[PDB]
Amino acid sequence: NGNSLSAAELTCGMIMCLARQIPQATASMKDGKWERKKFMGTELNGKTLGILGLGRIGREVATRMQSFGMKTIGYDPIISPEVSASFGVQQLPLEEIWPLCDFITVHTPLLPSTTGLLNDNTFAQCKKGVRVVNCARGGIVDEGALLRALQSGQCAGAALDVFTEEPPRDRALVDHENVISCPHLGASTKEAQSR
Amino acid sequence: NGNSLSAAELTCGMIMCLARQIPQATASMKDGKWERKKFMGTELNGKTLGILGLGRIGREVATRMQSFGMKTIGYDPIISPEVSASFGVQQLPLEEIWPLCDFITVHTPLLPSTTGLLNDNTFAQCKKGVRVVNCARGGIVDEGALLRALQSGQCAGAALDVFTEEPPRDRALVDHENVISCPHLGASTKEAQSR
Ligand SMILES: COc1ccc(NC(C)=O)cc1Cl
Ligand SMILES: COc1ccc(NC(C)=O)cc1Cl
Repeated sequence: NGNSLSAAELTCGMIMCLARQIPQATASMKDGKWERKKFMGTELNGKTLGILGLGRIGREVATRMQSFGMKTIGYDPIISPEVSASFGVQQLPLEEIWPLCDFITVHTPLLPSTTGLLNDNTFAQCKKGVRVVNCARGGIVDEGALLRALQSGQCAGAALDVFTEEPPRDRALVDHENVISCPHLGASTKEAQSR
Repeated sequence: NGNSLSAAELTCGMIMCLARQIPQATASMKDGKWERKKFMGTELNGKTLGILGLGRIGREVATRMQSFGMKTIGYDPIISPEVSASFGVQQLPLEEIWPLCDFITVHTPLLPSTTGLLNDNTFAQCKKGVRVVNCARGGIVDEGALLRALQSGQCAGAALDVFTEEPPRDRALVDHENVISCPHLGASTKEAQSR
């Protein structure tokens, strides 16, 4: 709420970092390397962002990313399609979302209906090379399915602020070259903290 | 031109990385650490961004960062205040800009008049803790001055896509904990490349 904009801003940051591989490029530089061809990027303008959860944080993510020329589509079981239209998000059924997205970001609570929302089945419905963000709750994205998608190239990269266990005991995801991550920094701004 | 958006998008990524230290957090995580207090961030909303150079790239930066609630001010000796007003940037004299800015980004050519535009003299006029981006041309920001400002804390962080020498022979800046960097990735998208 107070921290809605902090979360939204981190999520936008992560989307940009996935598009241009800034964290990996920084590490490359700090290891004394100059690897231009290796970190060839993607432009956000004209790409489709899928937003799962169209509450406050999801809406703020949407309007920011609209300024980059992203097409914003999304899903929410409560919010009406005419309401979401009013902040620029085209609502569709979940099955329609997967195959259109170049980027997917999650903004839901952790519920039975949202645990493993992204899983082996839904990654198989995505465009090859999809990039995924989770700055919401650990477990919305099934961690084993994500790892398998990254290993096959079905998923070209992921950004994670949250994990099923924190700090994460399993290291496979964190350690993957196409994964960027933070130690649950979503609310961690001076402004969010000091009301 | 074709690559204007690619550059503007990298710039905005770098601003978000400075605000939340995403590259440093990723490196922390990959080294098996979980360092939440270390990577306490700043919210962009309400902060002032100074844009030096209000051509196509600077303007695209401005409208993206306006969506985050940044106040956008800037300087350009050639663009008229009425043109810049049309994309939401308050033009001011250079001497007025420095003290106001939480973030400064440069979007000029490399000319005698822009070489060391940010130097010991102009860092001294900045707000303590200013964060600086250069995704334009190596040398606009004086590299020794930038290093001195980082070491004193006058500058809280810097994002560099470009360097006076490429790759940079001097390593002090790259190696600093508060410097994020890329090997000149501004135009390196599939879209900029493949017209
Ligand atoms: C299955 O997807 C969902 C389930 C629940 C919510 N939101 C709340 C507050 O319950 C959002 C989504 Cl997208
Ligand atoms: C004194 O600073 C400048 C000098 C020149 C330019 N731009 C061009 C196109 O010449 C911009 C600045 Cl900010």
